[PDB]
Amino acid sequence: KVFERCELARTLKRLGMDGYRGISLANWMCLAKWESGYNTRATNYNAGDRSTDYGIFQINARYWCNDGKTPGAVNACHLSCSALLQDNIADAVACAKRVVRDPQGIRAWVAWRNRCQNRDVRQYVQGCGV
Repeated sequence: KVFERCELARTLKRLGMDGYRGISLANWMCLAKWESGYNTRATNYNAGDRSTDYGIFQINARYWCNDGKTPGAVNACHLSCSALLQDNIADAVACAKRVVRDPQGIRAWVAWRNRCQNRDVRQYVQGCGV
């Protein structure tokens, strides 16, 4: 499922993402935008280390979910990576919350640093009623 911007903004707010571990809703929106373009079925194989990124937040199978094929991987979110490809983003969100509970926080995703950090990210939530 490819979410429309404001539809996603409202969904994330309802799932309690706004301000989670100090991360504003607009940062989560900027992250989803650059990681997958708000697409829940997006998957990306990283040939260099044999890991795959899954879903809307492109969560890495090496640490967060289990797909069985990633070498020396853990499943910190205790989910099958398949769960991160559903239209219903409840599991992807619960797992993203787990990722930011780590010391790096939102910085865990390099795309956030490159395209969201220290930028005016208001645009992602403007007009969405959140």
